[PDB]
Amino acid sequence: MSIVNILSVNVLNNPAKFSDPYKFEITFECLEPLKSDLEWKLTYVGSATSQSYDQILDTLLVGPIPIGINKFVFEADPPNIDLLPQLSDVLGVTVILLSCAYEDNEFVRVGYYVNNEMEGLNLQEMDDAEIKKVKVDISKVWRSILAEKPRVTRFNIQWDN
Repeated sequence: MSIVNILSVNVLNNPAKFSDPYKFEITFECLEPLKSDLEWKLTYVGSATSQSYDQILDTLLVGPIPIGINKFVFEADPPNIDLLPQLSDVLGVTVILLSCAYEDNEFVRVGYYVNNEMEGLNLQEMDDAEIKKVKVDISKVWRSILAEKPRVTRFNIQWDN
């Protein structure tokens, strides 16, 4: 029986510049006292279905956890563009995963699609080879998290049983 339940997630700065930190306002309930802290993570997934072009963006240990309703803002570092094969990879649809673990075991994951567009570029009118050659100016790239369409996955964990 799940001790911690996420009730809502609101992105506070959306759309935003690619390089802006992510601000996730998270409300959850803790039904029973827990021995340990909550481990929050935000992961950048550079392309759904293919390779692991991924980046853990930030983490936050939150605790001790007050019983009842909890609300906080997880402000996560933006992606590191040096961890990407090349700049143009930031463009188009990518994924972000907000997750929480307890004693090292993930118990909830909230995934979002993210549209990424550069000022002045219409991506749909350009062929793939042009996208791999176009000069990307990261300061002109906006992300738009598709925040009304979360994918919520829950994993049974042991908590303090």
